[PDB]
Amino acid sequence: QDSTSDLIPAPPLSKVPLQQNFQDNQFHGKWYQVGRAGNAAPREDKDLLKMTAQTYELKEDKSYNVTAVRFRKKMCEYLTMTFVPGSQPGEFTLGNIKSYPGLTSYLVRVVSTNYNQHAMVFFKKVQQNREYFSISLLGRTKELASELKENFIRFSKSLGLPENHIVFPVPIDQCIDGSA
Ligand SMILES: [Y+3]
Repeated sequence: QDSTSDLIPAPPLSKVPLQQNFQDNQFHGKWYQVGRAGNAAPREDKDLLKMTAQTYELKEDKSYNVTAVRFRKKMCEYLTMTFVPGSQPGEFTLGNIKSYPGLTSYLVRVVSTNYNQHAMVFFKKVQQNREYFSISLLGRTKELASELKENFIRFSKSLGLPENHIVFPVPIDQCIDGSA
């Protein structure tokens, strides 16, 4: 007993650049997820199209405590995960993976960034032995130059993803900034 799935395969990592000479101190702080792409099934619930935000807090041990917030079903929802430096600067694994049920593999790779406007970051993970990947386009503001968005689309297609697996969330006020 169980289940079936059909997923676009994760690309070979030779298709996924790594930011040269990654600077963890320059990367820390608040980012908006201005574009999202991945092999997971796109979801209908229109409320999910709202932009979310993340905070990368660099710790003394060089790990980040990463907090995301989204405005969902009238609530601010918060999720904090720990990113441990991986094999190469700009890569990370997941701290305390035993406490994520059904999650057996997790990898983060920063593809490119100029640290004070934008970033693209690649994620790959195995959740109930299905392989997912995603890419995020991060902005220091909630809006990004069109060319950055066009670059993000082309890079996502190059990894085998079609347009319908690529989205630009709608900016919002609730939760991701907070209060006047
Ligand atoms: Y996410």
